[PDB]
Amino acid sequence: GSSGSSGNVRVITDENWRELLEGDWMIEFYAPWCPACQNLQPEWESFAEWGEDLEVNIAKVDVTEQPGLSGRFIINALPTIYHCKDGEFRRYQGPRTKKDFINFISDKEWKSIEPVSSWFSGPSSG
Repeated sequence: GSSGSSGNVRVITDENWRELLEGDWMIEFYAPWCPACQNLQPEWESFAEWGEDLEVNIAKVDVTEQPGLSGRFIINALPTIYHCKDGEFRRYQGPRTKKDFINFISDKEWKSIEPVSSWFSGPSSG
């Protein structure tokens, strides 16, 4: 299952999300109609390069084909990167540059970042 390696960047869907609740996962909400995104497009690709190398998965979400995910996180500003470590989500606070990224991972700088506690998807009480 998913043995082969297809594109360093994984494509998370309204169902794959679950996976994000396992191990480390780097997500980045981008948009095709958004200019800034076009600039990150490359910055992200270059990152995913050493991603798996530093023991960190990298995925990408589409705010045009995935209307659900967009809400599951309530993304208003873009682009926007989210660090998911064993369920613990942490908003990215950097220039979003290949270099920076590395540290954020290797230097686990994420530790010095306040996570988010607004995820209750799954066990619904109704």
